[PDB]
Amino acid sequence: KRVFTFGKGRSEGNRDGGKGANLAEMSSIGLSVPPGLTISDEISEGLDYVQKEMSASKPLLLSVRSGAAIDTVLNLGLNDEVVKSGARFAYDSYRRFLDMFGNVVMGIPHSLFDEKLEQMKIHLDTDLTAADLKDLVEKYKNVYVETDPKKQLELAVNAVFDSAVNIQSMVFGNMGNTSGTGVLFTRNPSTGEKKLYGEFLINAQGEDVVAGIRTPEDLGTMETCMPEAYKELVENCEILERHYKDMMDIEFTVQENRLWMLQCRTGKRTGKGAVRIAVDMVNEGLIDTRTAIKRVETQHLDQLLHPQFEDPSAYKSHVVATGLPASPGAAVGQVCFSAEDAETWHAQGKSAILVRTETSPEDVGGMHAAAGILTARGGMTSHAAVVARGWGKCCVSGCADIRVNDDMKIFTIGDRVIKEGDWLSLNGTTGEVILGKQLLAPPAMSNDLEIFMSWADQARRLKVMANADTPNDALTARNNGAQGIGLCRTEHMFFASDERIKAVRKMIMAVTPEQRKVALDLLLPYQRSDFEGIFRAMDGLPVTIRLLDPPLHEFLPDLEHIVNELAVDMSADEIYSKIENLSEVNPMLGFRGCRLGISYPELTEMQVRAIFQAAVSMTNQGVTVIPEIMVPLVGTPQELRHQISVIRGVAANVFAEMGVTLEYKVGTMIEIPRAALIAEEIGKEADFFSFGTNDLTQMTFGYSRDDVGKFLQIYLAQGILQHDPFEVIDQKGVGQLIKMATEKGRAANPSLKVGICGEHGGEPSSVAFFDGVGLDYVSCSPFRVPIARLAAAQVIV
Amino acid sequence: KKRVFTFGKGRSEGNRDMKSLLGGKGANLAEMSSIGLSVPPGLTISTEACEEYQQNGKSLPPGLWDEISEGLDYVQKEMSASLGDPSKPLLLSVRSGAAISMDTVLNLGLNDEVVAGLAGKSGARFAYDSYRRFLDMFGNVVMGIPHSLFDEKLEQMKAEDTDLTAADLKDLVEKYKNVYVEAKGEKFPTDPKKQLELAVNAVFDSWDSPRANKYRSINQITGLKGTAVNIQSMVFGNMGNTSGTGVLFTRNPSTGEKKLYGEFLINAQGEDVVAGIRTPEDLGTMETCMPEAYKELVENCEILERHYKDMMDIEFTVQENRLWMLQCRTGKRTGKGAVRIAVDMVNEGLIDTRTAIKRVETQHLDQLLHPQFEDPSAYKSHVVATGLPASPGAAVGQVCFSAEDAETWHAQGKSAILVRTETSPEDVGGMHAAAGILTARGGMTSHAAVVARGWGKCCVSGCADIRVNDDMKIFTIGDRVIKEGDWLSLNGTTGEVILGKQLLAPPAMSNDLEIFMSWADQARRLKVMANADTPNDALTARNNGAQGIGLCRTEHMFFASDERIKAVRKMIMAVTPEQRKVALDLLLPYQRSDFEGIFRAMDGLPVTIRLLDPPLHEFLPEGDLEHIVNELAVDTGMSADEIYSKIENLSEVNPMLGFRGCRLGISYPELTEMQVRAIFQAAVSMTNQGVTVIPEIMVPLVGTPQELRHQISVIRGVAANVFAEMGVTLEYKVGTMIEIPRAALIAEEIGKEADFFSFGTNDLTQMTFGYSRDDVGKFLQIYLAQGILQHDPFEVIDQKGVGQLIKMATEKGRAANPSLKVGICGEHGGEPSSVAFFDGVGLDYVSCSPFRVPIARLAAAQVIV
Ligand SMILES: [Mg+2]
Ligand SMILES: [Mg+2]
Repeated sequence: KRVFTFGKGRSEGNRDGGKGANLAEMSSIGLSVPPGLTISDEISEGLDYVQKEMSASKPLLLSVRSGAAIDTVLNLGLNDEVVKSGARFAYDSYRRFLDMFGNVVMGIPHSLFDEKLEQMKIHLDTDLTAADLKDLVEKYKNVYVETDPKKQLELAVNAVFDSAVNIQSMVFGNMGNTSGTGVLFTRNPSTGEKKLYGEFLINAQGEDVVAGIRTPEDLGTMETCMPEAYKELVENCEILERHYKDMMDIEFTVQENRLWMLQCRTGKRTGKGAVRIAVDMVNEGLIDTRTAIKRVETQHLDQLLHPQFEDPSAYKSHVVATGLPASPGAAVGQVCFSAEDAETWHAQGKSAILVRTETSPEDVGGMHAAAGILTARGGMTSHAAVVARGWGKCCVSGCADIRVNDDMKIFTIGDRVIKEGDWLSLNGTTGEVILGKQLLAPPAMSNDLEIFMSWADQARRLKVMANADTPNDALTARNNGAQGIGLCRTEHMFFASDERIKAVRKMIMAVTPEQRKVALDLLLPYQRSDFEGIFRAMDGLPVTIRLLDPPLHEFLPDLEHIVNELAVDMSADEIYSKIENLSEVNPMLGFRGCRLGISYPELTEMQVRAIFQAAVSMTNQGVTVIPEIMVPLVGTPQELRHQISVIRGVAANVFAEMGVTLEYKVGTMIEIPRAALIAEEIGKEADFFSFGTNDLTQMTFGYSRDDVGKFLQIYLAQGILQHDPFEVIDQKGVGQLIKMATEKGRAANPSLKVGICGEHGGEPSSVAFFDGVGLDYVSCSPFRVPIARLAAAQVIV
Repeated sequence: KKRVFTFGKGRSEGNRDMKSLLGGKGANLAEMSSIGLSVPPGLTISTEACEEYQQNGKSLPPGLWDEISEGLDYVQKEMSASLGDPSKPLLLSVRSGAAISMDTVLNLGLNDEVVAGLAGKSGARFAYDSYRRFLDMFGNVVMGIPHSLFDEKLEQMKAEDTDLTAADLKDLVEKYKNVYVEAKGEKFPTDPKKQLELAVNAVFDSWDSPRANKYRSINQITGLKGTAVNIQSMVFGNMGNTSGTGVLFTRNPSTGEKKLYGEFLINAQGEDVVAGIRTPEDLGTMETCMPEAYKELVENCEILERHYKDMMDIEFTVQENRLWMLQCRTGKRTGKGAVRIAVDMVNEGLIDTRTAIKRVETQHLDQLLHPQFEDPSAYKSHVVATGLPASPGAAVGQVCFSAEDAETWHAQGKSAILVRTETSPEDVGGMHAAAGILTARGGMTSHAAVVARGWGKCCVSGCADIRVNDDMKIFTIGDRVIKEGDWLSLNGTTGEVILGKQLLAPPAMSNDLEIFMSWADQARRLKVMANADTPNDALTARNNGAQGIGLCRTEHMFFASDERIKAVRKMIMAVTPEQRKVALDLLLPYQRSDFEGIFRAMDGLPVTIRLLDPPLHEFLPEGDLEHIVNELAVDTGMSADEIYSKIENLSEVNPMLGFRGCRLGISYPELTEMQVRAIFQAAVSMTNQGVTVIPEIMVPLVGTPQELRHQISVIRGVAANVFAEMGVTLEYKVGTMIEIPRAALIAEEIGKEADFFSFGTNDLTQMTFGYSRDDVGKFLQIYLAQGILQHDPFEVIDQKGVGQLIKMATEKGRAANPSLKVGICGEHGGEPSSVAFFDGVGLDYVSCSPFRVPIARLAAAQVIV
């Protein structure tokens, strides 16, 4: 009921205390596990089983060990009548029984005992005679005042149970040279090499190996001096790996050439090791590909996709702040306070860590040139984070304990000042901000990562598309495994040059239809060109381009300076009147999305023309183009229907003008709650849906993605929210709308395709949800594609 | 009888149940004749005849004309006139008619012989003009000659219309008759019988024509044989002494007095009174001149009301002492006349109360809820501009250009019309004191419109053709200058801006309105609560029939004085918890006081108070950032740097989705503690004064159960402290707004922890559509014009989308908490079409602003009966 025994060949419990379950199963596979008991009078009944199995209860020294699902007293049960095996060994164990019994159970500090040993000593403990231990025994006895086995255990069990319990027979590693204790991993936890990786200490007690007082030996010397025990250890290691089907971290004790197994748990491993060990164990036939896909956590894969620091622990004393892990990866460079200086420094070969209070669309140039980005404000889904995550570039955002003073070209963290040019390192996986130039780990030249991902690719049901707005980004996406473009944000296709920025600002500020017509035609080349490069890069793959959904305030550059730059790039009155007419109290719910293409169909005409102008031109250059055109911010069937009418109108003109007719698809964003509520009406008129879970989450919760920081931390602290809904998909709420739209849209159009291009498309827990809803694909930024690929597979296998 | 059915005074071969055999019109003529009306005699050729005409090779079936002749003998006999006889001419109209919707030829039977007789009875010019028009219409509708070709003869003659003699028209007639030969090659038929025959054939031919079949095949009119032909005697009121035309309402359309109300002209045609060539007279002059005809008119009017059970608007003609009923439709009426007539017809036993509730339109009722102008038509010559009807009602006062001067003038007894380009929250004081508000910029949802509509105060907004110059104390409409102090009148129902001091209608001795509303109250299922934030407004609400307060917006409870605004700004600008505590203590008295006044006004009724949901930017001073920081330091005492830093920390990109609602009370529970304390301190204080207090505390902008749970914990904590301190324990309820889509998606979880739901369809609609309620105007007009939206979703509830969430939350919450009460306090609560929807969903009540309560009351009743 309460006590669970285990011994040679027998085992009441199984692997399904944390140790009690492992000791039981490890004992049932026939290994030399010292017999013992596992508490959940009964300890007496079990003590009879452990007694008979050991032929002692003929002294029987015991040990008590604590063990939870998620300290140890050794050599208990020894008195003067208890003390066959050797005097030095006995008195040594006795002296250790007094120290460990008094520190763990009684409560006397170990310092008071080390004082007596230091006073007695000689230069080494191994030089002490048996008589010296006798004197040390008496000295330890005097420390108590300054005996019954049954009571020793009672007080030992009560003490261990203060903060389940395990009592086991004693195997002695302190009998002499042919005895000891050791630890190992069955394979290298850093590199994954299939070679025993551990230590061993002759003539010492359990934790003396790792205690550090003495220096352990290498396993290679155990093979030389103790071949019988090492021969059985090798066999036992391959035994444990063969049973659990995984690399192991074990504890073992040798008692006069008699190998005893004590503890064994699954080995914690690095990203490199997780993959190499997974790949090898597959080649070895040990595990199938299903299990292998489970053995590499998304955090493992994430480590192998970006640069890493050699040893995070080795710089803990240099961390000056901790922010949000906006985009994973390590970065090292010199402090910089402006995007302009980043591009300049990068052009010269200097690595720049861009540090700012906040990034604007103007800084996209310098953000791409910086090795890493550090921002004081903004969340994980902020603009800087998405762009950084898409580039696989290190970013630490929301560093609240930093104040930037761009005028004085310095930033402070409390009372410390870090000046421009000082070397700074960022850890985008942990958010740590470290002073100085820290070590990077070397990239893996492993073909293993490629092989492993091919298993996940062949295993996943979901396709993984990419969110890329430029030809170069689209190429990177395909290199990372993207099966197409799920979202090309057309509004984000004018950041490159002053030429492009001037064109957009001409369109935004346009007042007369003559002014707008000039701008839309001036934009046509940029769209057709940029759209052209993507089609060929994704040759043979679907490309979903979305109509403009601009943040009007974002395209704007003192009020006079703003108006000044616009006139350079119309009359002062036209600009002042237009700035007044464009300002919105809540632009996130204002004049954007398809509301823009509907009010001004000439704008949608240019884009659609530029798309087919590029599609036909590239098809004529041998490219297989599979284009899709998607409408943003739809809430009614009329909105989509209205825009589709324009698309097909341009389709007729384009195909006839160029003498080539292409098949194309037309679809809609599902990022408005209403769109999902009447999705059966939209499904009839749409070829595909793509959930925009950024806006949808915002509309469902009423959370302004910009201003949510005012209270998200309080909501998280008080259990109101279990996650940032902008990071982890809300299954109860947002997910209900997703299921609704998916089921409704497919019931109306069985050939409907359904995807997700919101930021949750790249979040593992959300990917598993999308797979459950039965979505056809997910779409995420380029450097998140491999994560979604593995996530899309782990939920399947 | 078989194919030809005669009708007219004393004759009715058909009946009302023959809409498909006769025409729709042919069936009405048959019914009007049976109920005893003075119908000019005529005959209806059935649709069977048309079908036989189509199946007989586009020729009149045998034996049909002899029936048409027998029916002609009736009309001739009844009228003592004959086709073609100039001594006693008979002229016919020919109207087509099917069973439902799908041209007329007048004065058929007219030729050179007949016209001479018509000239002897009606006048030479009139006879030859009618002959002219007949040639045109008959030549076009029956012969196929376009009117465009006839206008050539007239233009050519006029070269060598109302300024043309009769001798000229007799010649112009000759030109028209030549158009027959010069176009169709054949001659104008002079025999009346031949004209009719041709007219009948042309009607049956018009049935199977293209465009005509396109209308049926496109729309898909199931099961239609053909058109009937309605041939009716013409009748003239310009035939001398004993003739005339008139119009009337069977009751006064302005007052509802049961008394014929109309005009009458002796020896004139219907269009003669419209053109205004002569001035009509009172029906009394008819009772004197033609006592018999008038006596017959009184009997016809009594038949009309008896048959139609309503007041009627008619056209009648007296031809030679014989009264003829030509037209009649339900008479339009004012609100005052709508109610009185409805009440009188109930007392009269002519209709029951169920019908009466359907007769008074919500728009009728609204006229009686605000001041009115005595006679709108009488000031058309003074209208200088028209804006948007932001808030209905009349207003009259002297022009003023600042909210400050409005309060001053009001305090002195002067009626002030506040004129501005735009109102800001600073102007609430003067806007409340102004008789009416006029703004040059802004839409129906603009600041002036929202605030004015809530007060039931007249407002005309968006008057784009006015420019206000408050410095020079003038505003202009083109070249006209309207100076400060000039008398101006506003019509917030029509948007009219009228110069001068116009007359107001006298107050009503309206016991009828009270009686009528008691019928609607006894009929409606929904309760109607009120949205009021002040004691007076809550008192106003109850006087207007409110059964309680469905929503008291606490954020709207500090516009009254500088003291209160200074207090709020101290809370907003608070940095340290010590600063905030000081501010909250300054607010506690104002909250407790107002809650006492509200509770006392609603003695015995439920009062739902909502926790703060403030627009932070709204409480900040207007003007340039420098002036704001200066004014805040004065009110707060903080340094210029502290204020600049705080304003920066308060700014939000999208405040409507930002740090507001319950997110504020959760982050700062001391705020919720102050409010809740003020509530129960007031509840007990009023309870000790004999007031029955039924308080409810509502949480705003809830999207999760934890948010509501968190705040309820605070409510119950303060309730215990207050009750213990004051030695009195009151029962209270705690509930939530359902104005976030997620709240409805997981409403089963929130229902377990809420006593009531109140749908906030303003935010809910906004979140559902993604429409910024402020900035939606950027594109709403285009969406409405292009059929994208059928309505402004902020005005009419979106049943497919927002309504789906309402049904969801209502059903989920009640399944989780059977004792849950469900209401609606969004602006749709006062919109008739939305009220009917809420009744269908099974909501328990609607809540709307005070002066909209009577509207929701009537609406809640009209959807039931
Ligand atoms: Mg979006
Ligand atoms: Mg609200």
